[PDB]
Amino acid sequence: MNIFEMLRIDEGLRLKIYKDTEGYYTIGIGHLLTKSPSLNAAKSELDKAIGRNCNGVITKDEAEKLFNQDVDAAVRGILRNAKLKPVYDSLDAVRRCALINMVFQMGETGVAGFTNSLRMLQQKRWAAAAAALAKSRWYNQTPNRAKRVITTFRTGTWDAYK
Ligand SMILES: [Cl-]
Ligand SMILES: [Cl-]
Ligand SMILES: [Cl-]
Repeated sequence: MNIFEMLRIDEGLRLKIYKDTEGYYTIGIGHLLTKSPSLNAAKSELDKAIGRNCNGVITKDEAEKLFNQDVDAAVRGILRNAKLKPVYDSLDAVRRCALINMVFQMGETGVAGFTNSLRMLQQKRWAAAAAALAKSRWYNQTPNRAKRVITTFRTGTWDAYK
């Protein structure tokens, strides 16, 4: 199991525009297009990203290209982040995937605000970290996903995805 497989399970693959779980226009494997309510903006956002006139529909290969860039963007953001780096450096390989998962989903800034959870993870207080993470809007909005990520952090294994 790896990060890509891990995220493909959590996000799915959709080749046509879509509203995410919060109104948002998205496509591919969790590629946020826009927070604006304009299909039009999303539609335009899609074209600028693919580089072509997509008319709100993309191909697998295209969705995969976008996914490759997003994961890279996620890892590099963590590594540039004064808040996230130390946490990341301190973790084993599995749990690191979990951190990447979260950043992909909510942005650097979003994850950076899980102060307490972050401190706990750095201290290797797994169980405590899992409880803090659970008390979030994230958990209540996308509970099943959230739980897969939290178990991953708690256990250090890929069980939740097996
Ligand atoms: Cl927290
Ligand atoms: Cl809460
Ligand atoms: Cl979910």
